[PDB]
This record gives sequence, C-alpha cells and structure tokens, in this order.
Amino acid sequence: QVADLKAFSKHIYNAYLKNFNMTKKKARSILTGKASHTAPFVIHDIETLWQAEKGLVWKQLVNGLPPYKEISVHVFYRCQCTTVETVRELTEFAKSIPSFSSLFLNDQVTLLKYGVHEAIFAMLASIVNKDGLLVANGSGFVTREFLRSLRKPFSDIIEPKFEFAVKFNALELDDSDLALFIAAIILCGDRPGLMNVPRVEAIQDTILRALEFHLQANHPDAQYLFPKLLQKMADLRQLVTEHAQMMQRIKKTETETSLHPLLQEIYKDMY
Amino acid sequence: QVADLKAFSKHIYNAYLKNFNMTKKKARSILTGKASHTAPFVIHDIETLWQAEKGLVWKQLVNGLPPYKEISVHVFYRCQCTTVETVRELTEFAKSIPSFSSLFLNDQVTLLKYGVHEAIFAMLASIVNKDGLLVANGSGFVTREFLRSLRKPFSDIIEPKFEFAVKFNALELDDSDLALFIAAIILCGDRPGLMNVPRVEAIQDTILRALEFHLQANHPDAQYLFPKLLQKMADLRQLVTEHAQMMQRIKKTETETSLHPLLQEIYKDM
Ligand SMILES: CC/C=C\C/C=C\C/C=C\C/C=C\C/C=C\CCCC(=O)O
Ligand SMILES: CC/C=C\C/C=C\C/C=C\C/C=C\C/C=C\CCCC(=O)O
Repeated sequence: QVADLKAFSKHIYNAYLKNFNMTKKKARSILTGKASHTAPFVIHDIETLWQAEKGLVWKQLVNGLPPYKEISVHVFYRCQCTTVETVRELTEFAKSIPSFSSLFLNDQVTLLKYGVHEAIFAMLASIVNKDGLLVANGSGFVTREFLRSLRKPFSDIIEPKFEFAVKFNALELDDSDLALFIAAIILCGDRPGLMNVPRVEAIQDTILRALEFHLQANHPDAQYLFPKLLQKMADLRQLVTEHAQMMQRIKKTETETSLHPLLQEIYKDMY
Repeated sequence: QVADLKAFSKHIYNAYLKNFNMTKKKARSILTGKASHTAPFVIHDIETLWQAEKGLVWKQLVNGLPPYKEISVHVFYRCQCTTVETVRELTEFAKSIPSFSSLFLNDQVTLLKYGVHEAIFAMLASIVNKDGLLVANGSGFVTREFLRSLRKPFSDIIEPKFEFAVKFNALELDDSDLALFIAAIILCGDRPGLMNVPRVEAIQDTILRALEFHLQANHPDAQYLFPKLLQKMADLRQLVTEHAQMMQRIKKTETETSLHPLLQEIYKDM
C-alpha cells in the first residue's frame, strides 16, 4: 500500500543505519577525491601493508608473516575476520526486520547461513572502487592491484567480486534502497532446509513490493529498476556458489591456513 | 419514455467516470480498515503540513507564512486551488452531456457559474470523513481538528462544509447516484441571467426523473430518499449562499490574501 508500505521501508532503513557502521554514502565520501575529510592510507605493496598494520592499527600484533603464515594468507585472515564481523551486524540487522524475529530460531539460522555472503558481497560494492577497496573503517584503502598480486591459490577469490562491485555500482543505489535490497536477500524462501517456507515467501514478497515502490520514489529514470536488481540477486547467488567452491578447495589444499569455525559451519552443505 | 431513460442516465455516469479524478468508491476505499489498506499521509499540524508540502507535495503554492501569506492563508490557497481544478472537471463533465452542450455557451457559463460551488460541496462529502478529509488524489489526509485551528476567518468557512458532508454521507449514495445528482444541480433552471430557461427547465426535469428512477433500482430498501435529496439541493443552495457571504468578508477583511481571477468572476454578480 502506502504509509504502511512506507513505514515498512523506513523501519528497515533505520535498522540498516544502526547496524552497519560504514554506509555507502559515508564511504562514497572518502573515495570521492575533493573532500579531504578523510584521506585513506593507500597500500599497494608489502611495505605499506606492514606499516598500515600500525598506522591503521589491528588487534593481531604488528603484522606477522612467519614461515607458518605468509603475506597472502595474512590478507586472507584479514578478510575472513571482517566477514565474521559483517555476519554479526547482518544477524542484528535481520533481528530488527519486522517479521524476521517471528520465525523460529532454526529458521533464522537457515536464512542467515545461506544469505549472509550474498548480502556481504552486495555491501562490498558500497566501499569498493574501480582501483581499490576501502578498509579499516574508512581510515585505510588497499589497492586492487596489490590484491591481484597475491599468491596463486587465494588472489583469484577476490577478483571476481570486484567485477561484481563494478557493474553493481552502475545502478547507482543509495543506502535507503540498499537496506531494502539486503532484507530481501536475507529473507529468501529458496534456502535449503527451511521449515516455514510459506511464511518466509510471504515476508519476502512485501519486502520486494516495498523495494518496488521505493525505487519509484527514488530512481524515476531507467529500467534496471527491479528486473535488473532482481537479476543481480541471481548473479549474487552464483557469486556465492563459486565463492563456496573456492573455499572448500582452499581448505583442501591450503592445510596451512586456518578457517574460522563459523565460516566452516556455513560451508558444508553448499554444492 | 419511462424506459430508455436509464440509458441517458448511464451516459451521464460515463461522463462522471471519465472526468473526475476522484470518485467516492476510490475514496471510501482509502479510508478503509486494513485489509489491503493504503493509509494516506496525515496532516494534523504545522509540522506535518510542512512535511506534506515537501513529501506528499502539490506544486506551486508553497509560499511562506509570515509574509503577505501565512499558514491559515496557505490552506486557503490550497483550498481555492483544489476548487479551481474541480471547476475545470465540472465544465468537462457538463460538456459531456449533449443536452448541456446544445445550449449557447453564454448560458452554459451562467449554469457553471451559479452551480459549480453547489456541485463542489456535494462531492466534497465523498472524500470527507467524520475526522478529516483526503487531499492530493487521496495521497494525503488533513484532520478536521487541524482545519478548525486556523485563524477565525478561514476556520469557519471550512466547518459548515463538514456539518453538511457528514449528514450527506448518511444517505449512502454511490457514484452512479452522484452523477445524476450533480447533473441536476448544474442543469438548474432558476439560475440568474439564464437566457433559455424553458429549455433548461426541461433538461432538469428529465435528469431528476431519471434520478428518481435510478434510485428505484439501486436503493430499493430505503426511506424517502428521492425527496430527501431534493431538500439537500435546497440545503446546498443555502450553504453556497453563506459561503459567498464568508468569501465576501475575506475580500473586505483579508486584503493581504489574494483570490483567483476565475473565482472572483463567479462572485462578481454573485
Ligand atoms: C561493515 C563492513 C560492511 C561491508 C563490506 C563487506 C565485506 C568486507 C569483507 C570481506 C571482503 C573481502 C574479500 C571477499 C573474498 C573472500 C572472503 C571470504 C571470507 C570468508 O571466509 O567468509
Ligand atoms: C478532487 C476533486 C474531486 C472531488 C471532491 C470535490 C470537491 C472538493 C474540493 C475543494 C473543497 C476543499 C476546501 C473548500 C473549503 C474552502 C474553499 C472554498 C473555495 C471557493 O469558494 O471556491
């Protein structure tokens, strides 16, 4: 409808504002180039990465790439630590969504388990750039070249994402739309082992209808509006599948590196 | 021909559906409970009014308030803007009535001139509620409480309209009834300066005749509806009289506020 479908798209927008510290616009700010309000320390190589591990600080001792842990793996650990944290915000974010907490715990776990990476890779575009990614809560900025200059096993696990972030930022969405887009991916009725599918499917529908109208009063000048955004959701589904594939293999050949137990829980039923 | 009269009535009903941007049906559906609700943006204070102007919006008239135009006057401005727009629709409505378009334009104008406000108040009831009314295609809803909190002048030209609307809605009329009713108040033979009254009187007769026959096959189980509507017309003729007197007062007293050129024309000899 209107107000009800207005106070719905807004409640999910505030939930999105108080659960995610870095917002697309708060981040599109830094990457800008005219506003020196925040000049992100660029990396691009081992040296600056080493100092950054001080000038940007990080709870893991000054760097640390011993014979048991190398550079590329350190980026990996860095990356999975962030992911584990984004999973936390996504959990709190969803718990704020209208009929989400209504579902039984097990069903909430099933939705997060299968949608947290899709939402993550979507938010990733908000802090990304054609030439790099914004890290360390806006304070830092690692170049895309550096990441491509990583070992053979890893490296090609972050590239495909940039490809996504690029195209996805062409649509020019803002945090208000993004909030509705994320709620929609988390509340997906196609997740395996879901118990009350009819319920989820129903909550998803209004999310999408809310998104639908919201794009009408926000982006009146294209056609991507919904179909293209619905196709991205499908694109994202594949990005994750491919992502999960690379994760298992890494775990199978990179015995050296450790995988966080939570990401292991998420990965073990995705084929 | 008692028959083939329900046809002339359906044509009038088509003229009503094609020309008015808001019908009672679409209106009564907005003020619904919750089942497939809509819930219009509410305006009940200066804040929400400001939020409306920016959100629900309208267009031009967003003039300040302390200077040569204030809050109450801003509502008055939006009031006459909705009034000038309803007049345009009423003109098209009438022109979609062959019998009406037969007459000479000068006569047509005299009819639109002395009947447009009466029709505007009958219809007002369709978008009105016991507590407020819809605005901007039903997108908004202004409370009755707010309106009555305006400066004494503007506030009391609004109240009487509600008193009328509430009692009018008790009759429970649908759009097809209103079409006949509104056509009746416009093709009225007693209008000042009417040139060919015998012609008008006759079209009025047919409309009221079709009106009574339509109320036959739409409101079977019902009291003295037909004549009850004839007294409403009389009541409408009086409400417009006191409205014109109140408009008179604002023209002499609220010199700072401006009136639309078309509306001054309707009140010139009125
Ligand atoms: C508040 C931060 C919000 C949104 C930004 C989203 C994501 C940043 C985190 C990771 C992105 C970097 C690389 C992605 C590629 C591989 C990581 C796999 C992580 C994992 O083990 O689950
Ligand atoms: C939207 C038009 C369709 C259906 C309803 C019909 C008419 C209601 C329109 C305007 C009435 C609103 C406020 C009237 C109160 C004061 C202004 C009187 C102005 C005047 O004398 O011409």
